[PDB]
Amino acid sequence: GPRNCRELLSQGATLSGWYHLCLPEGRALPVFCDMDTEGGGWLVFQRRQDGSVDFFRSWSSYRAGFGNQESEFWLGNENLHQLTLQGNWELRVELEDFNGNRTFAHYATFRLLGEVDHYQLALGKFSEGTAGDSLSLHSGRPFTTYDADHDSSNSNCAVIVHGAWWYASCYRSNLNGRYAVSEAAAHKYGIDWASGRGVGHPYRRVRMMLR
Amino acid sequence: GPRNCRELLSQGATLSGWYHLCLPEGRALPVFCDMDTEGGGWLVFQRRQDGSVDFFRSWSSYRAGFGNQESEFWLGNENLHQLTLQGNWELRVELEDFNGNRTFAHYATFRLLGEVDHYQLALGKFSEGTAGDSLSLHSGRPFTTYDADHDSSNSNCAVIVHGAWWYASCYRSNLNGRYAVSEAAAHKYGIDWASGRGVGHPYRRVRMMLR
Amino acid sequence: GPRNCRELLSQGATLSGWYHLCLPEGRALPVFCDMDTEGGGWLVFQRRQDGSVDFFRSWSSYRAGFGNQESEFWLGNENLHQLTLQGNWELRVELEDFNGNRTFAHYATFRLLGEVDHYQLALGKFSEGTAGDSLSLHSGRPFTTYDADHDSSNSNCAVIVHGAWWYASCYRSNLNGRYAVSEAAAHKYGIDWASGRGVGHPYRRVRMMLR
Ligand SMILES: [Ca+2]
Ligand SMILES: [Ca+2]
Ligand SMILES: [Ca+2]
Repeated sequence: GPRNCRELLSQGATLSGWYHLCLPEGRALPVFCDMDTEGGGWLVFQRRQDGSVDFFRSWSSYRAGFGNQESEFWLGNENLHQLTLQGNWELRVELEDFNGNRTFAHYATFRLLGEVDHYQLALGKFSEGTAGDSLSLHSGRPFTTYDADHDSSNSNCAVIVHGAWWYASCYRSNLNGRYAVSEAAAHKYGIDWASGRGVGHPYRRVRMMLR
Repeated sequence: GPRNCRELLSQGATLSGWYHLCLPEGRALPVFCDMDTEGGGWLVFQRRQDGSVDFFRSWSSYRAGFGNQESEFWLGNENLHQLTLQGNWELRVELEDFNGNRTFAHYATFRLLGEVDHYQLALGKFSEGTAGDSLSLHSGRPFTTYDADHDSSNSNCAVIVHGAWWYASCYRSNLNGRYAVSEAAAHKYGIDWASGRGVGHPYRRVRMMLR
Repeated sequence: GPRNCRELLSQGATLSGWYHLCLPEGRALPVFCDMDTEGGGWLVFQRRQDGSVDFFRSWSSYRAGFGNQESEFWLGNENLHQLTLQGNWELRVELEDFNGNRTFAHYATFRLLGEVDHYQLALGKFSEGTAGDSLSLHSGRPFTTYDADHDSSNSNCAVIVHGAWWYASCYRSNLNGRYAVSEAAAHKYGIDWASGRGVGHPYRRVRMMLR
């Protein structure tokens, strides 16, 4: 089958939805392709919109992916590593506050290193975005989870901020953070983007996507 | 190798959802099959429900289709043309107002001619429906978008009414029109069925279905 | 094709949703796999919520399955019989009252006999469950619908209680029973589990699943 969402689109798959990709190692993977936004051809690998899915999960869970196709999910670190082995994939982050105001952030490339290197983030340069840049700090850093502490803190940031991310100590972004249904409900550390609304001021809806 | 939704149902696909058809041309086509309404086997080729998708699109977009399997879409004029080359597909239109009342219109056949003929509508007679007949006028007319005006107006109906359709000068129905959440938000030209709620009094939800 | 949901999970299908299984007879079957609950790998064959789907159906409807991938459904007695002829399927029932209290029941095995045997329930022992046992009484009984009365009563239990089930002199469980949006607007007989909330006190959400 197809290697990515751009190729599905070219062959006339014009509706956003769940499609199979054939990974380089010859394995099939269900992914959500956004065929509509910004030209289309985006592979959505993370999505937050209602708090129905628990994102405070272990190393194996984040490695393999988890969640619901109808709602919230993380595609999986190993899938992201395999997809990003070859090709150049731009990252688009989409964020929406409780007022429906949408902001964005675009990076030239996105790649994850392998499990041996703790799925370390290799991020390209920030090109444009109304949300601003809150991911560059995390470039070069290992992913850490509650049961796999690899950060640069003398504590475990996954536990501290209740998430999983390429933590330093701890973050400028935490998009896999704990869901809050409004503001009054907001956590001390939530689904935050520092240079957008700042730490402790979360978003209602989030997507991360590659093309 | 299934060619439509009734075929799928015959083979035991009894739950409404997204399936793949195979076009006579050798292309796989995700479609929504309604497997219950009036015996089931309906291919839904247009849906509106929340205003999340922009429907003011070019000739090319409408030709190839656009939208979101999870929400609102147009399956695409070339797809509809290829589906309807042979066989005779009945058309059912479903309409839901802001109160939640549902009305309907049924036509004996629905077929689109090729792109060479501007995806001209060929429509059978209205048979019955509580919505009334607001499509007959459009039978025998070419499709029109903002960048390809084939209508019977001195101006471009698609631009005037902000939609795409088999426009005359301009319409009795406009189901690809601009979304409105209420009818306080209603545009002068919206998602309209003239014999139902009238021009300028839109519907919250719409589907167009063949079989 | 894969034989069950745990085999899919095993192969990297970690997001809950609709996958195809391939039955002994080679017939591909769309099913919902829950890839999370109790470690994931559950095939959900029944789901109630909202009440958008009519569950008062014929023998042949229950045989074939009906409903909506998006919402409520019954997968099909014939499907279940086919799945369940090669063995070891634990049953898990999930119940949710009108505020959001979830209850459960587990049975070691679940199997449906063929049509000639009226899709008779063959149920293993009740292992544990906060909802208590309400299905042990229906084990060994034939399925019945309004147009096929096989029950242990001088009356027609499917019509009397407005559902379809392996009724005895009717039920200790009535999960395919009529939907109540609230109590307030409950039913003498509804989506009930006697050892739980009890007859006349329905649930809002329900799933029946196999692993
Ligand atoms: Ca640390
Ligand atoms: Ca004109
Ligand atoms: Ca009887």
